[PDB]
Amino acid sequence: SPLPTRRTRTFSATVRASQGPVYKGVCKCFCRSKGHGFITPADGGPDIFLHISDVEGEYVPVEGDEVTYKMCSIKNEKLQAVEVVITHLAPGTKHETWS
Amino acid sequence: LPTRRTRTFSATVRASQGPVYKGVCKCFCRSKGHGFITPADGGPDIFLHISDVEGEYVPVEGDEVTYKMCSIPPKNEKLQAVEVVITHLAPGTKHETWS
Amino acid sequence: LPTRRTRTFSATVRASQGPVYKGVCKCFCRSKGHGFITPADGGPDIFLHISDVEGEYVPVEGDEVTYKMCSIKNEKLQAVEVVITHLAPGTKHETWS
Amino acid sequence: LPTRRTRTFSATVRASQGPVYKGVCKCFCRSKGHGFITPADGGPDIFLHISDVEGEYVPVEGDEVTYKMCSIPPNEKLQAVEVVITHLAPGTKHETWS
Repeated sequence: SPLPTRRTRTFSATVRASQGPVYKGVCKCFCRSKGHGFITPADGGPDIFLHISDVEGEYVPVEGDEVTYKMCSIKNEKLQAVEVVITHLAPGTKHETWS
Repeated sequence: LPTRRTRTFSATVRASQGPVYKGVCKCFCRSKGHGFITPADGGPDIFLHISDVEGEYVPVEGDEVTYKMCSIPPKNEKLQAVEVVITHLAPGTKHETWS
Repeated sequence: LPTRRTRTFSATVRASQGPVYKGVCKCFCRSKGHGFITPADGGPDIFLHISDVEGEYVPVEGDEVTYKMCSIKNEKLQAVEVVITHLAPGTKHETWS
Repeated sequence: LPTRRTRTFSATVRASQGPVYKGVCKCFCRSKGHGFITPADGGPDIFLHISDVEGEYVPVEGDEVTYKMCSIPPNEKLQAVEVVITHLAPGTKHETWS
């Protein structure tokens, strides 16, 4: 897919997203050097695509990290997460900040 | 003075969990990377950093915005706008994109 | 000596709007109406005034706590919106009455 | 009836643990030590005891506020705790305790 960054979300796309509900989920995947990953919804579902630009906080996300996010459709059905916050850090792994 | 990938784990957390406010962009210099939002309901203006702004448009004086609030540790001496969305375009200035 | 009905408008908003820290009640003399909290994560102790304590229990050395912070007119730190999360095992705990 | 000194240990934790809401001071009578907050989302006015107010100002109708929520035990009825005046109501005069 043409990568839907946060500096790229259309005006309305962004406003609609921000007005939706807040979801809980877990970080399944994330490659810092690629700029993306996925998030396994809580309340079960297809994994939501995750772009590095939509991430919030000093920390780089890691598999098993708990997250809250809003959804934003991409121009088909695919789903993206926006306004993404790490709620719980996964114990055991090393957690790293950007920089 | 802090940015998105700089904002401590929990500041990010508690901000995201707070209420949403409406304001108006009062300042913003892209060269410099910050501006100010005067809250609707008047009062003190809130500091605003470019990395905390979502969507494709660059904020401009007069833009309506929803945002969340959050303070600047360890001392919480000043407030800051986070999760900041342009909701209504300042009707008279012509607008650009980060591109 | 800032207290809750004395904290200025901006300080209150600004504290209420910062992170939530964990710590431990280092001491508390009720008759004096204050004490200290020690930050979890190490750091300088935090002034703790009685008016900022929320709940039926008087605080005791060892009580686990959460709080918001607020620099005091340069800066000392005060703890605000202060919650006892676990009671101190050794000691006996009183109520405010 | 419950106050910030009367609030059970347990109640206090959950209250603080829960979400933060926005609202507006519906009323408040300092003489009586209580008023109401109209929730912004929408819904029933939240009871508000004086003890739970932080800051130097006595609350005024139209003051805009954040707060966490609490339930009054036998529950049902709700209450507001950790109550911050985020925005001063512009029209009237604003006072302070004392």
